[PDB]
Amino acid sequence: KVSTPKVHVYSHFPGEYGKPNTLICYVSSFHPPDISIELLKNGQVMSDTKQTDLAFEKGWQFHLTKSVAFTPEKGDEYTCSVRHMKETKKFSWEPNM
Repeated sequence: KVSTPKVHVYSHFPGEYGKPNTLICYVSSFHPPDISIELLKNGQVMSDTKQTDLAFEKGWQFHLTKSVAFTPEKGDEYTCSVRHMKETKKFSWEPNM
């Protein structure tokens, strides 16, 4: 009956400090299909994020993507927050710059 989300946080391009990029949180393979996602910078919810309409594939797979334009700088922390089944989990963007 229930499946926990598989979550990935990543940039579109290789991160380089001071360079404009896109931050992406991809969420997949969860049951039930009620979910919520936020992108966070330095612990505040980011504005101007974009979310895809929930996608359903092959009679079993749900997926959702949340994205935002960003520019990484030293000491900043970026996280994706995912709530499913009453639990919120946080996933950090961990590049090696």
